[PDB]
Amino acid sequence: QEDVLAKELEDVNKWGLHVFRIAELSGNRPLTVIMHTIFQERDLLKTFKIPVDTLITYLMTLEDHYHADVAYHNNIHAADVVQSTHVLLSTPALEAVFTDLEILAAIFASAIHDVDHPGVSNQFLINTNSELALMYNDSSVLENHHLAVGFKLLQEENCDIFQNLTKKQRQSLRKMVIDIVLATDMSKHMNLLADLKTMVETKKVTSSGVLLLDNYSDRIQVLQNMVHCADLSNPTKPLQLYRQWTDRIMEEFFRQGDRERERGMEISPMCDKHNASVEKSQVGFIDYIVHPLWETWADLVHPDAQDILDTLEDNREWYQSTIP
Ligand SMILES: CCn1c(=O)c2c(c3ccc(C)nc31)O[C@@](C)(CCO)C[C@H]2C=C(C)C
Ligand SMILES: [Mg+2]
Ligand SMILES: [Zn+2]
Repeated sequence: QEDVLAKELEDVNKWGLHVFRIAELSGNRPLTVIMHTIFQERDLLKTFKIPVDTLITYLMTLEDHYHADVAYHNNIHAADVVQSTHVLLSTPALEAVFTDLEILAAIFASAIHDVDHPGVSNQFLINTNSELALMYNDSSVLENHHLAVGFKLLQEENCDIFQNLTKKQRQSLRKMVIDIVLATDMSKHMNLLADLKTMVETKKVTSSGVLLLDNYSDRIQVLQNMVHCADLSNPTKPLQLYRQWTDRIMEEFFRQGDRERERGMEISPMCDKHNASVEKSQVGFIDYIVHPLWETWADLVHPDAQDILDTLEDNREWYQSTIP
């Protein structure tokens, strides 16, 4: 069985790795095994002197703090975003662009970006006067919490995977991870996309064709939209993967809508299981969010992402075709 798992983990560089099998094959440890595999693939343990037992211990603690009883925002989603970010980092148009520390930041940020998600939206947490919303003053409530939890777990026993980074290295990594995870809040998406469009329109490259990033502002914005793309990459995956993601997000949305209905609150969009159009919501999701973003990212790394954009447009047509 580890033989099969080890074979499925050979695909870790491929879009459309079957992350759900890896979840089953790994005993519901997709985040640990995929993270461990990717760190070995990128030689990160050696570059940053990460003891392997420390890495495993942190990853398993971190994975434990995703909710097994939340349908979408769980450790499988975390593993999938880690692995999608890992592929996006390897695109030819970005070769030698980012430092090891920046690569570490983006992969780490992807691993922690939804930890301890309770399965309800920011607006729900605000409207129900939750402790989370009270702590974080209604601003990117979930995303601030994911960060706090992700960094806090580094202090548990034998969990500081960054123990051998220099002081300046940790400082920079910490700031970069915060900037990246706060960018996963959808309230930031329009401004993020506008900057990405502006960068594409004014795009600069080097002699060897690779993207040229002069300054922190441009470098972090690319890493922010990269992880954001990976977060919104479900409709770009092979359809049998996409559809299982759609099942999971809709079940989590419906359960929030049930709570909203129990409390006499207005039901959030797409959360009313008695008035839901799964298919229409996926088409609108693609048309108004995912395709605008992925089309702009494809422009940035053209033509590296042509196949991923083709898949997204095929999946959009397929969900559209299923509207009665
Ligand atoms: C049902 C359609 N749908 C969404 O509406 C949303 C998705 C999402 C993810 C996967 C699939 C398949 N569908 C999704 O992800 C979010 C929650 C992840 C990042 O916060 C973005 C949320 C989008 C909003 C609220 C405009
Ligand atoms: Mg999130
Ligand atoms: Zn997410």
